[PDB]
Amino acid sequence: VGSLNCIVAVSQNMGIGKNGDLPWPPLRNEFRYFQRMTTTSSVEGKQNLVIMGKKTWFSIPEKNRPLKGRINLVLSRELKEPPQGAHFLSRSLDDALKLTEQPELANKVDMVWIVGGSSVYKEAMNHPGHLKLFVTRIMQDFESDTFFPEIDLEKYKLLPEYPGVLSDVQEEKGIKYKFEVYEKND
Ligand SMILES: NC(=O)C1=CN([C@@H]2O[C@H](COP(=O)(O)OP(=O)(O)OC[C@H]3O[C@@H](n4cnc5c(N)ncnc54)[C@H](OP(=O)(O)O)[C@@H]3O)[C@@H](O)[C@H]2O)C=CC1
Ligand SMILES: CN(Cc1coc2nc(N)nc(N)c12)c1ccc(C(=O)N[C@@H](CCC(=O)O)C(=O)O)cc1
Repeated sequence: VGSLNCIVAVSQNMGIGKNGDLPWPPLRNEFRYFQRMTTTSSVEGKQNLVIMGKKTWFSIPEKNRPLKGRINLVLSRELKEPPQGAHFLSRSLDDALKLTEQPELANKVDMVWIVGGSSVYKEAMNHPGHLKLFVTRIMQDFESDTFFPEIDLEKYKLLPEYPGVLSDVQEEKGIKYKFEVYEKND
């Protein structure tokens, strides 16, 4: 209905995951920021939809599943029904966005958030239209097995600031990271 956005936390070597989990120790305010951005709707009586791939879903502790206050959609071609806790299942990202325009959800969803994995990001990314990427830069290297695709600076502009997103360097468990927002329209 509203805006299509991606949200990712990536290490300096572009890593987003390792053996089913994050490559760094848990960062509690990085998690807090993920939840405040995905859960806040810009219009009353609306909710945000969060789209993820099957291993992203299973990477979330079972006790926080489904993500609360959000419409949880799982992307999968192998699954027959949404996994336990999930609200929706689609076989592709267009089917997922085609569903948004179904009276079902059409008067219900403000913003649409893509939360992972790389294949989903790679795809939302080349998709046409207005897109924003919310990138948390974890400023160090971490052994990964899964990476974020390359941001094309000829298409995405790094914004100088964005309301509700801290512009300075954060630090936790001794890891420094900073929050960035990029925008596209093509
Ligand atoms: N740090 C961060 O910001 C993030 C970290 N992570 C971490 O990264 C990893 C998850 O990674 P990734 O491996 O990339 O996993 P995904 O979560 O993207 O899983 C891939 C599965 O999802 C389904 N799928 C994905 N894209 C599509 C599509 N376009 N159409 C239909 N089905 C699709 C397929 O399921 P099937 O095989 O069933 O068809 C595919 O096997 C974990 O390590 C997780 O903890 C994850 C996201 C964000
Ligand atoms: C592997 N993922 C992806 C993920 C982790 O961190 C991120 N950070 C950003 N910026 N982007 C992402 N896409 C993620 C996730 C794992 C677990 C939860 C999770 O438990 N979320 C609770 C967190 C609540 C809390 O931590 O207190 C929630 O309500 O969102 C979310 C995402």
